[PDB]
Amino acid sequence: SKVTTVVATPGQGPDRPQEVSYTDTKVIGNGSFGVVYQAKLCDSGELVAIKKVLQDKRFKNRELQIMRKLDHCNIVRLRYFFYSSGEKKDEVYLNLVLDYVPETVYRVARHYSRAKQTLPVIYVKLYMYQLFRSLAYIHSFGICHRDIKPQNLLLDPDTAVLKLCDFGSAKQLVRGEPNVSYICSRYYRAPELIFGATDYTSSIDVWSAGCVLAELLLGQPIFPGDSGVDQLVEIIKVLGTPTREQIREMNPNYTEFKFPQIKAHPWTKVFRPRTPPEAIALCSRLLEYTPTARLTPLEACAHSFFDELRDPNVKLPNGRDTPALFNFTTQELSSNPPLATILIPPHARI
Amino acid sequence: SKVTTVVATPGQGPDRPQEVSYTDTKVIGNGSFGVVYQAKLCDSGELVAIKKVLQDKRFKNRELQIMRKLDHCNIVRLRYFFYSSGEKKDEVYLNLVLDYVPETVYRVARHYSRAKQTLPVIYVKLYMYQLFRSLAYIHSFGICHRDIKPQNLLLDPDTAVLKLCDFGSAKQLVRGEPNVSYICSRYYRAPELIFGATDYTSSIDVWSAGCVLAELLLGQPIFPGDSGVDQLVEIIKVLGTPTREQIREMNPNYTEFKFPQIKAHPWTKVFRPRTPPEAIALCSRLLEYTPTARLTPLEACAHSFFDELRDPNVKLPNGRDTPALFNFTTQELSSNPPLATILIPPHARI
Ligand SMILES: CN(C)CCNS(=O)(=O)c1ccc(-c2cnc(N)c(C(=O)Nc3cccnc3)n2)cc1
Ligand SMILES: CN(C)CCNS(=O)(=O)c1ccc(-c2cnc(N)c(C(=O)Nc3cccnc3)n2)cc1
Repeated sequence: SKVTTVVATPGQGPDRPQEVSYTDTKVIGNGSFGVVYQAKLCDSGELVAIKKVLQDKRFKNRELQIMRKLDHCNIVRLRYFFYSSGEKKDEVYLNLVLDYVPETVYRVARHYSRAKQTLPVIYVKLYMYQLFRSLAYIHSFGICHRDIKPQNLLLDPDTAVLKLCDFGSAKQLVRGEPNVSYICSRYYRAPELIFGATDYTSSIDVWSAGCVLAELLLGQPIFPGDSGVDQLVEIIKVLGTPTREQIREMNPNYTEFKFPQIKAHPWTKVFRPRTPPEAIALCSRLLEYTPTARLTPLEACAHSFFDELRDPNVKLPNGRDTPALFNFTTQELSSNPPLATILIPPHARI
Repeated sequence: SKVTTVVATPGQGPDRPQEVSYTDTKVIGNGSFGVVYQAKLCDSGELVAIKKVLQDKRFKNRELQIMRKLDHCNIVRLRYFFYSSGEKKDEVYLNLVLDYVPETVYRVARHYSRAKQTLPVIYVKLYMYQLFRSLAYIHSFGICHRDIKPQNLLLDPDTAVLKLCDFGSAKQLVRGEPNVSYICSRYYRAPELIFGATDYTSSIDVWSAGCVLAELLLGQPIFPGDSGVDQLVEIIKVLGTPTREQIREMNPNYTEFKFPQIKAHPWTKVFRPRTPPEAIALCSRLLEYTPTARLTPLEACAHSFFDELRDPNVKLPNGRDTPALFNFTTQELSSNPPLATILIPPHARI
């Protein structure tokens, strides 16, 4: 097969470029951003993803700068980066050599939905926990992903490892600095984003994660709608009409406009009868109008819904051990170090 | 079959209640708003649509108040209105008895798209012209539809009559009064809406109409995207990067935020080779960053793309005469009365 050799910079550590050789290059995705390839490293035979985006030399690539800082088991790792040609002349392309993870939460959920089944709760627990760890980690650096959705949640079917991907919308959120309200994908947008707030926090990712949890439990999106109005109607049907203070906490200059007076639908009535009560309690605490009232990612990890993952006898349905779940760092725990007493169970990491 | 008899108020004119009897009630639509039924009037056998929404005890229904003012050949007419008990116990439902039109632009476009064909240009001309007349009319009253999309464009397959429907998001726009930015459906949203402007005008409907025209010509949406960021990338790819003044005209709070520097894609290169040059010129004049630079609906009617509709020999492909096209009123011409010299062709005067 065709072998491509490049001089690429390691993603972490010292800027010491090395020759990287890869083969079996196939397109695995396309989008507004550019293209995503799968390749096999000639050396190790290990599969990698190559995200290729057009780069302007007027400014530094924001995604590259965020990726260079990150090293977590639930986040696709930046292995190398290099510059190349691709489809123009004077146009330079930035290439991100990342961990390759073969499946997505989107594809897995759709299999179950099409087969009229729900994903077993053990996988809902494993996937959601790993997502909350990835979020606790990036938020500890002040970084908000801003595009949390099932398509950006990669899965290894055999190990049950989940890796967050796509840092194309990610941004370090600084208090008092305004941010664009048009980030985040339909169905997963926090109500503050729908109301056009520019003063939002990292808690928008927590709302998005709650939408993913509810969807994995329901078999379909909890807040669908092709417009913000329809999305808000779906939110109001479950949460009840937001109070004037709740509206003020989301977007201050939107208190005058009115919505239909709907009484709060009991959360137990939202989900099928055999839904674990702890799964419902987690949703209600993630899916809050007031951004400051939502659980933080680290607190969501410590929630009772994830107690089975902390059991020394837990195994995957395929008989394998669960993946790494307790290798917390000081960085990851920084928002609330006492939580480590729940997070790292007695049997873990000796 | 089951016969329902109600005492309803006529949609226009004096409050002289009429006894309305209907049969063969079927659900034709379901949504965040409520239900839309199809029914057959007992005496004429004529089909009607019944839009059943919940009546808010606090205020008067905005959609009903707008519908009561409208009487146009390209707008679904409010024939009658009445109140009922409905599905939910002890609450009041408003029932809007409307003209029933059997097809939608959405369904027709999807039939051609699935068959790998494009809708013949004569229908693109007929549908778009009738949509621009409906918009010239509502805008003459200061009313903005705010949800222009192929699903809200009803069609009669035999007569080629188009009727605008769904006034659930419609609002009278008053200068200096702020409006919600979360109206309008994905793909059809004006860039000002994406940027979260609350000072937008009726020209948001003109942008939406341009998206419908481009889509009928392309066979697919022109600006797709599951997020505002992706939609903006698609807009920038065609229109080119917006200038700081263009950004200021859309939303002034967004002047500082930077987008990727893309040169404007020539409009002729976006559509298939045999696309009429006049169709492309119409798109470019509807799909402008600056809201005030977009053609008004009445000016869009007067565009050269619609010259074939003004031909005395024009016929539908099925051999029938084209539907009513030149019966302009003083109300609908009010924005620019001199345009009547183009709009009402010499043969229509005779
Ligand atoms: C079956 N066909 C259509 C190909 C496989 N498609 S898929 O949806 O199962 C899929 C797509 C992407 C990835 C994947 C793997 N590793 C990655 N690291 C990335 C990645 O970084 N994706 C990404 C997407 C958008 C923007 N930036 C990055 N994607 C895995 C499976
Ligand atoms: C799924 N199919 C087979 C059933 C519906 N047929 S359809 O989608 O082609 C369709 C839907 C609606 C209408 C129709 C007809 N007359 C109307 N007057 C309305 C109407 O007012 N619709 C509407 C929709 C949403 C909100 N408000 C009003 N709709 C016609 C065809």
